[PDB]
Amino acid sequence: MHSLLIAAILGVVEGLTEFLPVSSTGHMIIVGHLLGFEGDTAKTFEVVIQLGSILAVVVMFWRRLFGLIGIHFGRPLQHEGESKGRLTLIHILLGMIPAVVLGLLFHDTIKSLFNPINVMYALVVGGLLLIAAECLKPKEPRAPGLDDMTYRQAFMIGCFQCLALWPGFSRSGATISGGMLMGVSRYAASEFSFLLAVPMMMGATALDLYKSWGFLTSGDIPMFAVGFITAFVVALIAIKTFLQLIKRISFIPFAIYRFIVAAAVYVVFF
Ligand SMILES: CCCCCCCC/C=C\CCCCCCCC(=O)OC[C@H](O)CO
Ligand SMILES: CCCCCCCC/C=C\CCCCCCCC(=O)OC[C@H](O)CO
Ligand SMILES: CCCCCCCC/C=C\CCCCCCCC(=O)OC[C@H](O)CO
Ligand SMILES: CCCCCCCC/C=C\CCCCCCCC(=O)OC[C@H](O)CO
Ligand SMILES: CCCCCCCC/C=C\CCCCCCCC(=O)OC[C@H](O)CO
Ligand SMILES: CCCCCCCC/C=C\CCCCCCCC(=O)OC[C@H](O)CO
Repeated sequence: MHSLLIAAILGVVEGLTEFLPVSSTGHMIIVGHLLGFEGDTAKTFEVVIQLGSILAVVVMFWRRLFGLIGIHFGRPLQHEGESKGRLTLIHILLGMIPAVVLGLLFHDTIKSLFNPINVMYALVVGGLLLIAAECLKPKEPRAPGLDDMTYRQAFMIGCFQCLALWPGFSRSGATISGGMLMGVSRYAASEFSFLLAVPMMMGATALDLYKSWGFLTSGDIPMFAVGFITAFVVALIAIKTFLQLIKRISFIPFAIYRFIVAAAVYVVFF
């Protein structure tokens, strides 16, 4: 079926690009345009399949996330770091505060000024930031592992997450870049970005799904579902492959890829 095929394709796109630093939103406006799936219900279907990508992070970091909110299951938590420190909820809170504050003050201002030309610029500037992070990061990470991160790095990553309010910038791209610039290794900054994404995207999805509840009907449920679980499965593959890959390559190829996507935005919309 046309509808379910679209849901699977967009689910694959969402699951691949939500946690790679390449702007799921940038890919979604392109693919949704090439499939004819563009209206108000499409912009809420894409909010719903973002819950699928979240769930993949929740599943992969299950024991870590529950431990952060004070629920520890049996075996002690796997320690990832060179120090005796442990990532805490304060790290997560500090990483949330800046984008939460700026998001609440400017979310409506950003949404009403949406445009594919802005996503194109965000794809380029975000790619340039990734390049700058790779070029300017210290030779020796200050936080090689997730549990080595400081309140200060977490808060600075939180400040960089405000760049994600710019559509097309890639929440993951902004936070990993800011993390790398603060001396967090690629791997640990990627993990922290994914953990941070759980409260950020769950709050953002609940907010946009509430404001857009009027569009939905009973007939969208079968399509909204197939995209959810496609995004979930693909994100599960993507996160696991990305974390294995980012130990061996840099973000230079992702930054260059974003330049290609930005050109694709221009040729598809202009
Ligand atoms: C949904 C639209 C498509 C999804 C968008 C995908 C974005 C991928 C872009 C750039 C990644 C390039 C780097 C990843 C490719 C590396 C392949 C590889 O094999 O690198 C291993 C190397 O040998 C080291 O060990
Ligand atoms: C498509 C529209 C996109 C619009 C936005 C694009 C604007 C580009 C801005 C800056 C790029 C050039 C950056 C300048 C590079 C400086 C390099 C440097 O300073 O070198 C120091 C060196 O590392 C000492 O060791
Ligand atoms: C070769 C095939 C085509 C390749 C694409 C065309 C090349 C120019 C395109 C985009 C600008 C890339 C900007 C590169 C910025 C520096 C890259 C780099 O060497 O990173 C430094 C390193 O990580 C620390 O020393
Ligand atoms: C907030 C929005 C984001 C805006 C993003 C603008 C993009 C700037 C473009 C290129 C900068 C690249 C600078 C590269 C300078 C290289 C310096 C260097 O060589 O490294 C020094 C030292 O080794 C390090 O620890
Ligand atoms: C870490 C992972 C790095 C590896 C990188 C992942 C490689 C994924 C490659 C292709 C998937 C994209 C397939 C889905 C997009 C194609 C469908 C599409 O674009 O729809 C256009 C439509 O058909 C026109 O009418
Ligand atoms: C229509 C849309 C098409 C979009 C097209 C994309 C535009 C790419 C822009 C700038 C890339 C060049 C800026 C890279 C400059 C960084 C080089 C640098 O900073 O040097 C590395 C450092 O010295 C290491 O030691």
